[PDB]
Amino acid sequence: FVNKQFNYKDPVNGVDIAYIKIPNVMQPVKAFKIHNKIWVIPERDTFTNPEEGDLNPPPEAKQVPVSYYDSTYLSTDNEKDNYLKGVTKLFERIYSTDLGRMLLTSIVRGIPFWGGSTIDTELKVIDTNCINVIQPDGSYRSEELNLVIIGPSADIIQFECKSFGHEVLNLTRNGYGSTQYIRFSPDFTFGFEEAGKFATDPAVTLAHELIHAGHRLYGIAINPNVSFEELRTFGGHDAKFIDSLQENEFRLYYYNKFKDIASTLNKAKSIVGTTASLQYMKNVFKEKYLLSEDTSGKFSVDKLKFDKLYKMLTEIYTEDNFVKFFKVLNRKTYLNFDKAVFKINIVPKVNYTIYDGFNLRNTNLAANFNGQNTEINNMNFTKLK
Ligand SMILES: CC(C)[C@H](NC(=O)[C@H](Cc1ccccc1)NS(=O)(=O)c1cc(Cl)cc(Cl)c1)C(=O)NO
Ligand SMILES: [Zn+2]
Repeated sequence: FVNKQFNYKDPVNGVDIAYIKIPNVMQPVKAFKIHNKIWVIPERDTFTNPEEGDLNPPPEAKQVPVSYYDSTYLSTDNEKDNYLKGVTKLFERIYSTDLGRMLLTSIVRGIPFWGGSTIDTELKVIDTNCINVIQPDGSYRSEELNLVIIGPSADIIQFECKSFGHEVLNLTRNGYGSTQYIRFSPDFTFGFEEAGKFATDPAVTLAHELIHAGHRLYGIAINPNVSFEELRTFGGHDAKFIDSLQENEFRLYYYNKFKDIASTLNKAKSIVGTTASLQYMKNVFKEKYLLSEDTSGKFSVDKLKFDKLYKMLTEIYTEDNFVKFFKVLNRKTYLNFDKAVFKINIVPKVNYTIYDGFNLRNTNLAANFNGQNTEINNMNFTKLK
């Protein structure tokens, strides 16, 4: 999924390893392009939210076990290189699963829609769904991306999937899509129970955020106002509490949104940019929104292809269905007050590996998830404050 092994020292080439500028909407950061439309910034997130980078503890913080605040984490290149080697490992772990592979494939193909012109006859990029890659002469070159994995802000364990919005457009909830930024650290993990029993496999924590970007990438995210959205996303049993006629009500709201995309494309006459033709980008979305193309060359939304895509995105792609595939132990519900944050290093193949995570085959750890047990495997889990 990441073809070439990256080191943080590896020289910039302005193609994959580059100094880049986030929409603000400031200074350039080293960032790696581990796959089409996926970039990884080994820095703390002091960029996405105007001056939310004091990066130093609040007046009174939640402490154990919800908030962690080290002002120094992800400052050393040695940590940044371990980070990228961290995140690259969880992606391949995720890719090794038939379901993570389909998911990233769903993430990579989910190009944020080109709905950036006030006109309705013209395709135009929404610069918020783009980064600025610095070229040799200091100048910047807009690149389109779907996903950025950047490290956390002040609270190190406050992992989330956020996105830049619009003056009028809800980009995650109108079928269009929006570049997704995932705050994440594979150098820490949350302990749960069912004495302090076990510990979350960071691939599960990562897979959770990729579910979320997926929903937002395809514009079928549920308004934040437990959230319905997190409920769809963790899956399992607690995904029955959802009024099915609030699920019907949405599975129809994002069909009529997908039909309004198909309209916008059919009515498109011009397009903006040097990059790509009106026809290249119409096939691009005709590939995203699995549209259908009659002889005239007018897109329609197939109610059947849309229903499998919506099913795959919303109820096939779930934390719960991920722990099936990962043969791991995970909180069976979203209400298991993780009563610790642990220090970890999943990079070494003796610590943790793509195929079995912490629960190493041919070891004591492969049974009753003894790899995940904070007691048995005390080396790999050091409780913090
Ligand atoms: C880190 C990540 C897993 C994240 N979860 C949180 O923010 C939870 C919120 C929450 C609320 C209710 C139940 C479960 C989770 N924060 S937390 O994971 O730090 C947490 C939750 C609880 Cl209930 C207690 C504690 Cl001490 C910490 C998330 O899902 N991003 O998409
Ligand atoms: Zn969630």
